[PDB]
Amino acid sequence: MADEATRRVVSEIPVLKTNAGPRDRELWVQRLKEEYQSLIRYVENNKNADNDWFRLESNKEGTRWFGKCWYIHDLLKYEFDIEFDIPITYPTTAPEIAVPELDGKTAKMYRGGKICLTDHFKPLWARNVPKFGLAHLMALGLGPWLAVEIPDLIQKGVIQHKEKCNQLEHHHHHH
Repeated sequence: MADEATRRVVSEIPVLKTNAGPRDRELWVQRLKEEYQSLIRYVENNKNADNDWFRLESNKEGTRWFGKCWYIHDLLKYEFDIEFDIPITYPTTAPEIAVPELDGKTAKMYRGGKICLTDHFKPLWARNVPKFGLAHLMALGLGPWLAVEIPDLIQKGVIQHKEKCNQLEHHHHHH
């Protein structure tokens, strides 16, 4: 019905046709470049809209991804440092993204380090398998979740980002 804009953007993130795990390094290296291009495409696409998202990189084997993502809201930017690895279950099944920034700063946490994905994401993932990729996982999972739980973190005052400049330039206040 609605949420068409979201699907538009996701459609601009091509599906991976190799779709392999870290076991077959040959196909893995193929999916790796497919996935990287998908990441770059999304970031570029975002930068064109003047709303930059994230930078995420991996090690030489691509077995562990680490980086940081920043979210613009109102007039403020909220960057979070994140890390996770790529189990053999991936990309057939989604892994757990570790966000040590949010963990502890909210009572609604799955487990120490593990984020709380929506119940609707689980069947959504299974229905589309395979043809997935980190770019898809991040946008379809982390992206919407930020608009769900981050308000709690912000309002509760545990995020040290109540202002960006404070009196120097201007308050986060566009009118």
